[PDB]
Amino acid sequence: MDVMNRLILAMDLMNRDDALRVTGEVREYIDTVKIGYPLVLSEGMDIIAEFRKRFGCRIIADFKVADIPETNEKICRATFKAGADAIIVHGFPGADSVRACLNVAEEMGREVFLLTEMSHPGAEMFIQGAADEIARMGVDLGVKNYVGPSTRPERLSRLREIIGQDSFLISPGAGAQGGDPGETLRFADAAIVGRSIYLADNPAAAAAGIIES
Amino acid sequence: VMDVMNRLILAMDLMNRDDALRVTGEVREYIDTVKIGYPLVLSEGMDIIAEFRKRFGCRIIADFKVADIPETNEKICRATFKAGADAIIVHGFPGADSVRACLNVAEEMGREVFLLTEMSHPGAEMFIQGAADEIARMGVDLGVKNYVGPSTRPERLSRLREIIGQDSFLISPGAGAQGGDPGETLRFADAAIVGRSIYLADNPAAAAAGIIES
Ligand SMILES: O=c1cc(O)n([C@@H]2O[C@H](COP(=O)(O)O)[C@@H](O)[C@H]2O)c(=O)[nH]1
Ligand SMILES: O=c1cc(O)n([C@@H]2O[C@H](COP(=O)(O)O)[C@@H](O)[C@H]2O)c(=O)[nH]1
Repeated sequence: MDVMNRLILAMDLMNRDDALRVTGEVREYIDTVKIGYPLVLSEGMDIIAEFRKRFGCRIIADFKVADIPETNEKICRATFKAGADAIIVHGFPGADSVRACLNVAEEMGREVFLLTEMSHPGAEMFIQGAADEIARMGVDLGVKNYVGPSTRPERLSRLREIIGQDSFLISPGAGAQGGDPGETLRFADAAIVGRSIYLADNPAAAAAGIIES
Repeated sequence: VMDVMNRLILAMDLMNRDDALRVTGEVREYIDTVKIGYPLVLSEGMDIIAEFRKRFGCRIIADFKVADIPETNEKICRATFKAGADAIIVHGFPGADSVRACLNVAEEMGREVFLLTEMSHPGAEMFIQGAADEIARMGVDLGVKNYVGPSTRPERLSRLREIIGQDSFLISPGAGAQGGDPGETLRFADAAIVGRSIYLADNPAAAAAGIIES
């Protein structure tokens, strides 16, 4: 995959007008946008095709898919039908749940990103202890795209070693959650940034500043 | 605690409105509580929740397996309750702060959180099962009153019940298609969730009727 400026916008605004306007403003700086459930559940899945058509951007659907295989398949199918280029899936529910997603991505010519460890404090309770094994499970299944935490650079480093130099790694937690984009890009191929941009008085200037740093 | 007709909850995972509405209507004499997940909601829109409530007067549990950071979890729950969901299902594996974020919105809006503690599919054994008892205890310690556990593992279901106590409400999927037995499940769970065994049946009402008979 090819990503402008190693910066991915997390568009978690919950009304269409704001989300489109803000994404528009930073569109000279980004060609890849992560859209999650806050926006999709508020405005409908049709919002994905709207972003793609208005901006010509790649869309990663951050749905943290975490169900049984059968339901995971349905979720991925509906999501790819709506135009998503990729979908983010949790690894914690195990290999069968991940493979169900890989199957649909294969069928429809799209991509799965495997989420291995999360960035928030609660992640240390159960996810962190499982993270290396989750990443290894992904590698062994031919997963090529991964998500790991900006907030824990040493953890981000280990993930990189596990997945190797040929895998693609994106990383949220930069900005609002305390992660540094520069430090994050020592290990990750792109940094995901949400509030620091979309809550900014001038999102273009916020994006501009991140890129300069 | 809430009240559920026939200890049977319909998992409505059909992905078009027409079919989902028709099938639900036909088993409606047997059920006042319907679980709606992302297969239907992403295909037909969140407005489908209020549609079920108005057409059938049923309770709706939004099975969204919420599994994000606290800030995002809060937004997901807000959007979901705004759309009329009576309850939302949340994963416990992302930890306590992510669960509490959901509990906060549920408190605010006067709705309910169900905590998913162990899952029913084979892959659940890789990571979730090892953590399931602690996830359940985490829920209890936070005042969670509503839980989801697996029909496919009665002995695991039995352990969950011990942890959460006799006053907690426990619902359980994996009955039917995944191999769980509704009868055995209700030794420990207050209600059994059933999807395909009903909605994929030639005669949905007959299928539901048969399950209730057993
Ligand atoms: O480990 C995780 C995985 C996520 O996808 N996310 C997500 O990435 C985004 C981060 O946004 P923000 O920059 O405002 O902190 C959100 O949309 C969020 O749900 C997270 O913050 N940490
Ligand atoms: O541990 C889990 C948790 C779930 O909510 N579910 C869900 O409950 C349902 C089961 O449907 P079915 O009876 O067709 O197997 C689905 O909607 C599914 O996503 C599961 O089967 N096992």
